[PDB]
Amino acid sequence: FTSFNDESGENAEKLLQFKRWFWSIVEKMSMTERQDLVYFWTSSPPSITIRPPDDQHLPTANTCISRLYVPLYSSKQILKQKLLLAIK
Repeated sequence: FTSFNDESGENAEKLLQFKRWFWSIVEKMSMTERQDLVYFWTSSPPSITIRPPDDQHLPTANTCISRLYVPLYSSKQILKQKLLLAIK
């Protein structure tokens, strides 16, 4: 039920690819990682804004509205790394 807001400036094939990468990573998360993710995103134990690409910046959240911000990373590996690093 999560909606995406495209604020990335990037092309549709890149956006679609990134969306696939993201859900793939979330699918493979452990129960502890998923709990850490939901807490990070929502502050409880709907949407994602995809920002322009920046491989040195971590994902952040506006928890008041349950909005995760994630830069459109250049690889699946970088996405996984920075998402796991952000939520822990």
